[PDB]
Amino acid sequence: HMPLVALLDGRDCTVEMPILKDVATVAFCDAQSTQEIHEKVLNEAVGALMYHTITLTREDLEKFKALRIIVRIGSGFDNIDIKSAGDLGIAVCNVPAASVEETADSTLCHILNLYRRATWLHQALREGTRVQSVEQIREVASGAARIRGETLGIIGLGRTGQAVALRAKAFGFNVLFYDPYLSDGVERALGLQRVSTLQDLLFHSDCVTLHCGLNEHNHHLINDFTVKQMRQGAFLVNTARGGLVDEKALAQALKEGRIRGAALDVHESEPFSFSQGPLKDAPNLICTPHAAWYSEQASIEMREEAAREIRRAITGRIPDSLKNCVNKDHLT
Amino acid sequence: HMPLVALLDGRDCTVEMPILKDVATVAFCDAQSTQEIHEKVLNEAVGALMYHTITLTREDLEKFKALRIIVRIGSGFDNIDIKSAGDLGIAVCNVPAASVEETADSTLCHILNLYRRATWLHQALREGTRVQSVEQIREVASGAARIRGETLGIIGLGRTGQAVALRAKAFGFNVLFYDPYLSDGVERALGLQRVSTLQDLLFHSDCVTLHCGLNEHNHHLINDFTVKQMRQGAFLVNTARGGLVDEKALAQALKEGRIRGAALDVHESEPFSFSQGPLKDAPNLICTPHAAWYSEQASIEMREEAAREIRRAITGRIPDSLKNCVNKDHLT
Ligand SMILES: Nc1ncnc2c1ncn2[C@@H]1O[C@H](COP(=O)(O)O)[C@@H](O)[C@H]1O
Ligand SMILES: Nc1ncnc2c1ncn2[C@@H]1O[C@H](COP(=O)(O)O)[C@@H](O)[C@H]1O
Ligand SMILES: [Ca+2]
Ligand SMILES: [Ca+2]
Ligand SMILES: [Cl-]
Ligand SMILES: [Cl-]
Ligand SMILES: [Cl-]
Ligand SMILES: [Cl-]
Ligand SMILES: [Cl-]
Ligand SMILES: [Cl-]
Repeated sequence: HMPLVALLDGRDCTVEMPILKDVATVAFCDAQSTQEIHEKVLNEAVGALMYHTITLTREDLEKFKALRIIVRIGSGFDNIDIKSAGDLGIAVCNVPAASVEETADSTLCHILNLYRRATWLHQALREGTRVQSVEQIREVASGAARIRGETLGIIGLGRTGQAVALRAKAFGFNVLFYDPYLSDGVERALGLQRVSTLQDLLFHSDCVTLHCGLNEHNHHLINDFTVKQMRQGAFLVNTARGGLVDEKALAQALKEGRIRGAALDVHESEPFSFSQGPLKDAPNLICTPHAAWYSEQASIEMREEAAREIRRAITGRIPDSLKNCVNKDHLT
Repeated sequence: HMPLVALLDGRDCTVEMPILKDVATVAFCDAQSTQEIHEKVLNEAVGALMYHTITLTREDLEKFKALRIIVRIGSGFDNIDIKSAGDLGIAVCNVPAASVEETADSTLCHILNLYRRATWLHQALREGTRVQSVEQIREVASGAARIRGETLGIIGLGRTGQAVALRAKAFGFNVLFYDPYLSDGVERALGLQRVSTLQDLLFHSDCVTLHCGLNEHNHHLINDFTVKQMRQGAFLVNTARGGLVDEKALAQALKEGRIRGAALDVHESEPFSFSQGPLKDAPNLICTPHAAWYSEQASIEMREEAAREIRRAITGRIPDSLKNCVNKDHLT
């Protein structure tokens, strides 16, 4: 028979089937954890596809007896211990290009929703507020600010971050970015301003947007300490990873007014709920259910790419034939 | 005594007082119609300031016995019969520059809210929807589309329209515009594509945004007939004037799905209410309470400019000293 490939945290395999039909047997688990995956998959699965709703620890990885390649249908892979996976001889890949501009457009929409209060204005109308006079327009829309001259601070000037910077300049934003891993001069190529420390970024930014990956060194990057370094009444946007922000510190900052508003597509604990979590009673909050990446074309694009990567690993040499393996250094 | 200047449809005069203290007596009416204005104002008012919530017909204008200048605190003046005002010897001015970029940023936010469904996703979370799996993310966010390659059609390429076009290009939009009054070649200067007829604009546009003024020739520009010329599942955005769209025709188009969604900051009858009007049961609708213009700096900027214009008219020669009079042709 063919090698077994399993969709860990999902059920739909329609897009991947035409690409893997003659290369592997495809099954799905629809499991939120390794405890929900049948022994057959853990015993015989040679490849694996997964999104962001299941975590793979070293303990989880050790339970796979034949897994040779994990392909994350998406850009982020913080939910996988790529180091231990490489130790166990498991290559890990991702799909980084499918949702770059989708996430940037969602970020700009979140930024504009804070500066223009469009979402809150709409919600006020749905709740029955009557805005007849100009005085009432100013009151209901109180907080909407002029964008030109404002400083947008970008943390992580990667593919998505660069797309955010290019769009932000079209609105008159003055864009700063902090990225301690980029080579010297990337700010000159894109006509941006760069700072060397996170504190400098937070000190000068009227609006801070996160576009870095979650790694072992930037967990709770926005914490009670760094939150005190942000400008009075600053904006916070996060379409990256919920693990980057201490919602406990963010919640208090919103209540006290030190942060005028926050737009979040990712949270420390998902799915997100307005009735649970540290943000239970936090005001001036816009939240989306981790959908900044999604478009019909982006969804199909990343699923087909991931399928081909699984194919290359089963019919080629690992990791030589892999196109987007993220743990070649750790791979044994 | 000094000449009397009256704030027709408002109450707050704090910003204008320091500019007019030694030039005119300032009073406010806070009236939605001429029927609520005291006889003293109609008899002695030499100047008048007004926003968009009161209409001035020829019948209304004839009731002023000493009015010599009307200054609209804003860009649009469709709520005034400038032709009859000029006939009666009444100069009419506006403030066109204060909210150009504010309105453009609100427009882009409305456009992004349609393509990214950020507002609807937020509202779904506030209503309690649980989005745990990727399949549920696609379902709840169903309709979010990739922006690059889409065609944004602009109706009216004025100051705001041009600002919208410049921003729209940063997202990968291919921008078309229809403006039968612009001189030949304005499309080359700004690197845009131009069409000659409204039908051509609607035929090619995936998203149609209105940025023209309401005049005697474009009332119900979007009607049951022209709505049938728009692409299947097109987007409609209106931060211009509610009188440009036939909400009856728009309502049915949304229900039948011929229009995938509409974002409206202006309506045929304001204040807008989700329980009254032709849009009572229309789906896929985003509405803001005529606040696309508002920012703290823009509000102060236009009020101070309008005050100086009233000053120039009282201490100078009409309409020679006026900076933004819009009816010099009709002025006797
Ligand atoms: N702690 C951090 N602070 C700022 N930027 C970071 C941090 N960690 C990673 N990055 C950057 O974030 C960017 C993300 O890349 P991309 O995968 O293209 O979105 C890269 O340029 C990284 O160097
Ligand atoms: N019916 C119409 N269709 C398209 N454009 C129009 C129409 N009426 C006026 N405009 C244009 O809309 C623009 C508005 O100018 P502005 O005052 O700068 O926003 C001007 O360029 C007008 O020529
Ligand atoms: Ca501020
Ligand atoms: Ca379409
Ligand atoms: Cl995902
Ligand atoms: Cl402001
Ligand atoms: Cl899909
Ligand atoms: Cl106004
Ligand atoms: Cl799409
Ligand atoms: Cl004001």
